[PDB]
Amino acid sequence: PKKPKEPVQVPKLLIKGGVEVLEVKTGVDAITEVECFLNPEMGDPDENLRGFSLKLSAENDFSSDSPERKMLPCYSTARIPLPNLNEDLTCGNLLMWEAVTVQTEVIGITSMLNLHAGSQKVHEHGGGKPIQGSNFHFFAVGGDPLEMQGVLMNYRTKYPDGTITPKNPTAQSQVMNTDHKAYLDKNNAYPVECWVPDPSRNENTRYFGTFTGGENVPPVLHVTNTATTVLLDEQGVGPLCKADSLYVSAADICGLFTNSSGTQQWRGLARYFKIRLRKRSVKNPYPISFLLSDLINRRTQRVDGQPMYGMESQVEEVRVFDGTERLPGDPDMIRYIDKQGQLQTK
Amino acid sequence: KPKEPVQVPKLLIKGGVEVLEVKTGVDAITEVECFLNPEMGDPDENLRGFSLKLSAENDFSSDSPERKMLPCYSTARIPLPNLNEDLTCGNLLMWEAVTVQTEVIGITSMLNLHAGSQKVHEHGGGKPIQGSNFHFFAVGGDPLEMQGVLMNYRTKYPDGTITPKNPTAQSQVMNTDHKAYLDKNNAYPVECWVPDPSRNENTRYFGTFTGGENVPPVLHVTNTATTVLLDEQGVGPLCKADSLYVSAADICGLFTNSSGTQQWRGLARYFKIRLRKRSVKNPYPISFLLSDLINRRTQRVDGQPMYGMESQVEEVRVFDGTERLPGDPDMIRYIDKQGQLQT
Amino acid sequence: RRTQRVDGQPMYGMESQVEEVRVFDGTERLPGDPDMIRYIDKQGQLQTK
Amino acid sequence: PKKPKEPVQVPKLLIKGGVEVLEVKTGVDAITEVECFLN
Ligand SMILES: [Ca+2]
Ligand SMILES: [Ca+2]
Repeated sequence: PKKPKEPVQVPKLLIKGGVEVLEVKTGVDAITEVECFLNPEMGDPDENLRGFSLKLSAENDFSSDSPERKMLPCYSTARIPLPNLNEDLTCGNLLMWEAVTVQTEVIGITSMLNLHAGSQKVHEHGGGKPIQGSNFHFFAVGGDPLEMQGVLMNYRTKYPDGTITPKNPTAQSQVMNTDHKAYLDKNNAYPVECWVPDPSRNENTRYFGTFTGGENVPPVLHVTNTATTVLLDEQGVGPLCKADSLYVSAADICGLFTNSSGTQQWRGLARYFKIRLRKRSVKNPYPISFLLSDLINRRTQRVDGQPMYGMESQVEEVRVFDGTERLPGDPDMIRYIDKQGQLQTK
Repeated sequence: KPKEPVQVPKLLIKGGVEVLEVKTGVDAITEVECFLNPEMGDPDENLRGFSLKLSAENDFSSDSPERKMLPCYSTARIPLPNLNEDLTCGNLLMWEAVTVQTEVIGITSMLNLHAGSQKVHEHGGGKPIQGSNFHFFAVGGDPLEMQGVLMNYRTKYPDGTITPKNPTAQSQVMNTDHKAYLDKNNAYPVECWVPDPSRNENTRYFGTFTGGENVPPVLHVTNTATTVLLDEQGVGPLCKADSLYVSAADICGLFTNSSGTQQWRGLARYFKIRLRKRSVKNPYPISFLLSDLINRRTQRVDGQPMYGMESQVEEVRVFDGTERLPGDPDMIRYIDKQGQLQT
Repeated sequence: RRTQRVDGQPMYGMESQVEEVRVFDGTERLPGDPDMIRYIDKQGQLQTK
Repeated sequence: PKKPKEPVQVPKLLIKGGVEVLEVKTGVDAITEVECFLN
């Protein structure tokens, strides 16, 4: 009979599955879609109370402030190992993965409608006080770890041992201080109150975040599977995965949970991620003399000689002779190249 | 001299749900209009759309809510016909939800301040409905696959509600072992189930949450809004089964009684879905009908596990083509999976 | 051998947090099954006992 | 099989550093990016 119209050519799914699926030898124009999540690291004050913090210390002195480790929300971070694009390119070309498109979402937003759960009674015969207060929703997707900046308040706070902090803070550390650069290289260590992502150094990641701080503000959360964030820059490239690794970071403080006794503690939710990848032809920016210099420096013996480089060097004169010239009248002449051209002092 | 009238797509038949079973042309557009009543708990027969009054300070150890208090998801299924007549092997011809146009019915009912609301101050009127609210809808060709995230995993739920099974402290956050579909009305409470951000490949769910102790419900009401259900490939939710699935959950705020006992308020939600006929590759050919026939006539074997977490298949080498002989039989694929990086 | 070693959340192994990986290669006529399920009976359901 | 394309032409980075790059003489069609802060 009458045949239907030909269906539109969609991309062909090869294999769906878990993380073991990435190993498939595909072609050049393959695209993968990694779907994952991150759990919030809110402090977890005992084994029964995951996702909350410990209760807040109310009024510490500004000089003798010493918080504890269980009441500090920290950043979440993770590395997704990607397989190598083992190819046979010419003239110093490669292939790397490119984070083209992220599609994120907070998992568990309607759980905040639980009002019969030890929350503070809202009025005389009311229900429970819902979760509200200062909230912070952050996510960062890139091919390198999240390079961040240590900016805090009250540099005289005595942090505990588990949390990694800005090293030797001064009064300058209560505003921008260039000495407090660090990476995000550890889950559940870097607290949110000390570490903002570095606006000067995240050349390979794409970090997005918003903050709203009040005594009682509404946590407004949208949930949708059609929103889509493009991770491309002005040149049309995304986060390139230098080492075959995809770095995913997040921080989702949703508000303060007020207990029945009137004692507040934080609340965090998970964060879905969906990164769309592809294979980018790049060039090798580095010469072959970086491969061979690393091979030699781990097979040749380390010699503790006399210093032949530095401020106490023992090499006195080096002269480079290339090409022929007419005989100059000054043998004790001095010759070099200043900025671009050959110069000749005396 | 005036011109001819413009070409408008010709209406054929208007009516109820029985218009669906009419066999039409292949280039036919169907606009189904329906609604969903809120399953807010309904504490007795004379009070619909409310919930029961809220319990206040049940601690985490001993927390047992009641059945009529928890607002649950609304869902329904719209029976669509089957469209092929002969085999026509290769391509098939399914429905496709192109455009939803939704709306909450009854938003000006919240102007009723002479009802059982609490007196707002010394001689004022009633206190309006405000507080935590959540407006949600989903349109797809599958039931709304959803993820179980709650707080207070030691909550003892009633028997009427279906909840995430065997919760741990990991269930107070994202736990992968709480997958379920939305195939039952008034049993999946909203405080336990968010729609699954990974597994809904055939629905289009839309939702806004707005917490807070007293925030205004802001509800627009318009018949010129239009939501496009197409993905980045240009296809809407295909109806695999001969059915269209419609889900919603409308919480509009807390109704404060004269005694002070707060209780929820929900409203209905309009749906206007455009359906066209799209030609797809047949997911159920003769070979599927063959293999499903021999499936049902084969003896069930309860043997040792060969799939899942406790699986006993160790290694599968799938290999098809030919290859020049490698210099590495166990060729490494990840340069560094576990991490032999610096510092 | 020069990248910073992060110690993050388990994105590999038994306790992995990657939920799903799709891999696409070429073009295909539009399937009528958007969750392209392969096993006609993976669990063993709808077999005769 | 199928070979991947050539890489995309991006603007060539020349020199990266602190304040001392704001002394270097550059070309006519040179595009600098000054990154700074104010306390
Ligand atoms: Ca920079
Ligand atoms: Ca998915």
